[PDB]
Amino acid sequence: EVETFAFQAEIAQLMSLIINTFYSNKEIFLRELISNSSDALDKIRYESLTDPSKLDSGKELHINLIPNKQDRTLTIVDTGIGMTKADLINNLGTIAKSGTKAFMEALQAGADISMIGQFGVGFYSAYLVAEKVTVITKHNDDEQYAWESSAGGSFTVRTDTGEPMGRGTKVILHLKEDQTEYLEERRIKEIVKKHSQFIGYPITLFVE
Ligand SMILES: Cc1c2c(n3c1CCN(Cc1ccco1)c1cc(C(N)=O)c(Cl)cc1-3)CC(C)(C)CC2=O
Repeated sequence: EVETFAFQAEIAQLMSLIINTFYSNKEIFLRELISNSSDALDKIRYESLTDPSKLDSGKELHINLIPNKQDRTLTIVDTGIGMTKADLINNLGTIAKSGTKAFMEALQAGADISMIGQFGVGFYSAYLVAEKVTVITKHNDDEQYAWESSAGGSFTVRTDTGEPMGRGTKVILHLKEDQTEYLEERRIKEIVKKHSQFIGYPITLFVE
């Protein structure tokens, strides 16, 4: 069963702004994805200190960057804490609503799109380069879910039947036709070196 949900007006407004505003410094999407992955890894690492059984779903704490030219997709995989069904549908929406208002107020005041991360809505920068974003996630206390949106005011949530992840999050970016540069090995390496060189987890860039 595939469940369809409407984004709250502010999120839909944020998504429309990211997709249609003229902004050339699109590369910042990768640092935002890597930062969310890093925070998710920090959370599971901290929780494992008081409860070691939280690592039974996987001991390895890492980030994988997987480009695919045939499918025109860039996948960001982490072995972080993951997200529950409540996180995907309710919990993060509330946070993102206030985050959007403050960000859109800051943009009106002269701030730029690269500052999106400071408002906790950095995830939505994925729409600078992607026409569709798929989020496969597995949290210890819940099942494996697939969140998906091509914007247009709606998102879907379904129980994932694909390859079991153990624990973590997979962000599949179905890239826009003119954004294929983010599939090039030399381009990804350059972005990682410039914006994410001090991330405290191994970042493995897969080759084709
Ligand atoms: C905000 C936001 C949002 C999403 N993420 C965030 C930022 C915080 N966070 C997790 C969190 C904090 C508290 C509870 O859960 C995320 C972690 C990851 C990750 N790599 O583990 C990823 Cl891909 C996206 C998100 C994803 C969404 C599809 C649910 C939409 C959204 O609105």
